[PDB]
Amino acid sequence: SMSYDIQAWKKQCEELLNLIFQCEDSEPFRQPVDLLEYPDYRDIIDTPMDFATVRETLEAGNYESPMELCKDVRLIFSNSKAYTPSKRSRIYSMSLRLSAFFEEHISSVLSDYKSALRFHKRN
Ligand SMILES: CC(=O)N(C)Cc1c(Cl)cccc1Cl
Ligand SMILES: [Mg+2]
Repeated sequence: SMSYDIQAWKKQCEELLNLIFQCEDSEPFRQPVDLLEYPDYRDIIDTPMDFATVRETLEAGNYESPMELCKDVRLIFSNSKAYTPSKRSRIYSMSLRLSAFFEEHISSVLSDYKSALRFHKRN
C-alpha cells in the first residue's frame, strides 16, 4: 500500500485541479472555447482543451498516468500562447502565471509517480 502507491497521483491531480478552478487566472480556461461563438478559433487551434475537459477525463478514468494529464494541461497553455501571443495581453499574462503555478505543483506528482514505477519494476 501507501509507499510507492501507483494510484496516489489520481487524488493529487484532483486536488490540484481544485486549486486551479479557484484561481482567478484559470477563468478564461475553465470551459471549452465557444466554438460556435468564436469562429476562427479552429482556424488557429488544432486540439482545443480546457480544465473542465481535463477534470472529466480524469474522473472517467481516461488518463493512464499523470504524464497524460500533464500533456493535456500543457496543451491548454500552448493553445493560449498560440491564440494570444502578445506579452502585453492580460490573457497572455494570466496563462503564464497559471502555467508556472501548475508546473510547480505537478512537479512532485510526476517525480513521485515515476519513482514508484521504478521501484515496482525493480522488485
Ligand atoms: C481560452 C482563450 O483562448 N481565450 C479566453 C481567449 C478569448 C477571449 Cl479573451 C475572448 C474571446 C474568445 C477567446 Cl478564445
Ligand atoms: Mg486514452
